[PDB]
Amino acid sequence: NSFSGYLKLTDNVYIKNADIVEEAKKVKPTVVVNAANVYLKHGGGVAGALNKATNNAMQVESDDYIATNGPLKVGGSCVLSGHNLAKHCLHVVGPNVNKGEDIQLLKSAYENFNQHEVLLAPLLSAGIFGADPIHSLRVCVDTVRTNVYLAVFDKNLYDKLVSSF
Ligand SMILES: Nc1ncnc2c1ncn2[C@@H]1O[C@H](COP(=O)(O)OP(=O)(O)OC[C@H]2O[C@@H](O)[C@H](O)[C@@H]2O)[C@@H](O)[C@H]1O
Repeated sequence: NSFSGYLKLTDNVYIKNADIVEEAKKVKPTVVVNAANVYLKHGGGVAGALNKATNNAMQVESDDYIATNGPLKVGGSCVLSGHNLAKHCLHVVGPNVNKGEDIQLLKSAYENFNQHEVLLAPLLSAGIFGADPIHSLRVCVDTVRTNVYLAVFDKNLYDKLVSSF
């Protein structure tokens, strides 16, 4: 967990303008967080970038998990292998606001972070799921008490997050 280049937002929340995949390769963290859907079908955001960097090992593992356990609940999580990127991957499902799911479930989603002392993580629901990224950062800051290192790839979004925080 050797995190460098992060801006301190609060006592336990840090942020960097970086690709979460490149951070995982540099830091080799204990836990990397995936912004997942309930079926762990890894799509066009963080999930697909993580999966591609595991040369699809993550998706094969995820498919087997889902065949046994069924879908996650919105706001829920599961711990699977981090493969070559981390010791563990915490797959967390934020609400899909674009499909009408309750934004209030973003609190429950971030509560999953508290089971791990330190995490490399993205802003949940703030991309393909359509939540306000500024709001997602606020919920993270208010909800997570363990040490979270947030990686935000889009510099325009990063600058707006830091400015309004
Ligand atoms: N490689 C990346 N590194 C860092 N941040 C990233 C990266 N790619 C996207 N982001 C940012 O991470 C945040 C989360 O975006 P998404 O990954 O799209 O996550 P979410 O909004 O929760 O959507 C989940 C959905 O997207 C699919 O990838 C996934 O399978 C699920 O269906 C957003 O702020 C987005 O700009």
